[PDB]
Amino acid sequence: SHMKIGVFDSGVGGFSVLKSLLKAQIFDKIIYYGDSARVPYGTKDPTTIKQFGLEALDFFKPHKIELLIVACNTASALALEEMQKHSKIPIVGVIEPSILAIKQQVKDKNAPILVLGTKATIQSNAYDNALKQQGYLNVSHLATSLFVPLIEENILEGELLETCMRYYFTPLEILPEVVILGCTHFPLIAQKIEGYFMEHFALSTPPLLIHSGDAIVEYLQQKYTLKKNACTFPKVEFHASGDVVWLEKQAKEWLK
Amino acid sequence: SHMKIGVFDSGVGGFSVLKSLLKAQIFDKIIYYGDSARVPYGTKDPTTIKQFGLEALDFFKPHKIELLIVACNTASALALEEMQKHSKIPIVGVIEPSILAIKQQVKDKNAPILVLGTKATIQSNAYDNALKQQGYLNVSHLATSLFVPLIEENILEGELLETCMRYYFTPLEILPEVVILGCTHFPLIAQKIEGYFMEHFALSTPPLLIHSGDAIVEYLQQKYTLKKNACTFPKVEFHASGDVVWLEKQAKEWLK
Ligand SMILES: N[C@H](CCC(=O)O)C(=O)O
Ligand SMILES: N[C@H](CCC(=O)O)C(=O)O
Repeated sequence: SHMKIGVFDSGVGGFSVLKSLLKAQIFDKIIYYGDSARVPYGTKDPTTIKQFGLEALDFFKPHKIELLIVACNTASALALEEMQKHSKIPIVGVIEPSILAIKQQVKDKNAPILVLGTKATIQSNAYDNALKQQGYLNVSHLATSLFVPLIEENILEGELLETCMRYYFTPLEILPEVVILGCTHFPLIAQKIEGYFMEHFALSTPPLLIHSGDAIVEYLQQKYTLKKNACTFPKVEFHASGDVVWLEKQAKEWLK
Repeated sequence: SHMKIGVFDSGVGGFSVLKSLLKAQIFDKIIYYGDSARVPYGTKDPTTIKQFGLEALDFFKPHKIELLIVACNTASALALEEMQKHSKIPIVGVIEPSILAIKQQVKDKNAPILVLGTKATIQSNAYDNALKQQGYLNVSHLATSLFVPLIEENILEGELLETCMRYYFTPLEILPEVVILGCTHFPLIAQKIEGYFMEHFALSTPPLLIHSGDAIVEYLQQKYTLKKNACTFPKVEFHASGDVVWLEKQAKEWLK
């Protein structure tokens, strides 16, 4: 409520986290920056992504933010440690809050958990390592790269999404009880992913989906003793490396 | 057989143009630069893309090249004019040579022509304007954005690509006689596009496809009086804004 906060993402996907933040009404001043000139990060190499993350700090320096949310799971997996080393404010990414959500919500440490993410996020084993450190023993991972461009084309239903889901999911050995939506974009197809598993494995109830935005809202509420529903008319500024009007038009859609 | 040339693309797609160049054996020194940290360009805005094009000129400054090939159809569509104004050496893009190839190969100016490209290339109407100025009266265009990420995942066949072509091609009202592959990536699915139009319309021969790389080779060979097969062992150098080892590994596959 007092704190001026930053939200960093590679592009418009971070609006899924911003939506979660706004719904909770916990912050009163939010500065969003999407690196839309250079998105996606997920298909790129660690060196490049780490440098992207440091350059994001340069963007926020003049804004005098008191906390930075790295809404991007890819930048969280690859760049967050380096950004924190070179940062006088707290930087909170979206991986660790989801590990806490799993701890709270998934007491069966042998439940089959499936981590979905970009190629860079999955190849970093960020989630697998943190989950193993907390005793989870039945952890699978799957890079679902094409979900990102599909979702940015607003293809959230239909034959093409069903065939893409089939393409990525048919090779899975284990049926998951928990799916980690380890990418900003994947909340927009959360019901379709749930519907995919109910349809094809005769489930009555879908696996549990972990939403990165909801988990970080929960963590920040606890960590900063934030009253929910306290900030009903926040100030939100949008910034981008690409065209800002384009990014603002997409914000209108993602935050609806 | 002596000019030091540069080839610029947003990433690895420009290897389809490099393939055409190498086969023609017309140049002896080629400096390839892919902006792999920021690819794709085609989903981004004109201001961003124009500036990307000028920054490519900066990359090439120490290389002191004599001709720049803009292999990227998106940069050619949006950035070429400004780059040419800001350059003392000739810059050749991949749109105008394709207009020449159509003039040469398509004498019926009422032949239905379909331009396929990125969202930005199509929105620019670069192809339509040039075709119309040459008297072609039956020009349609179609942005097929998702072909790019599919192709970069090496998905060049199978039901996902078939479903993606149906998604983009089913709404077509005109059956093309000629299809312009107005994107670096689309040569890799050229047969699949040909096959699609023969099946869903029973053709006994496919629409004619225009390949950007072959069209620029033919143009350069006439413009500079270059003797094919003169340079059997060219020096080819790869540069990238992302990890250049990753880019070089993709070259091996695209140039095969
Ligand atoms: N924001 C990225 C998805 C888009 C990208 O690859 O940059 C993530 O959360 O993984
Ligand atoms: N090189 C681009 C395709 C990839 C991109 O969008 O940057 C083109 O030829 O249009």
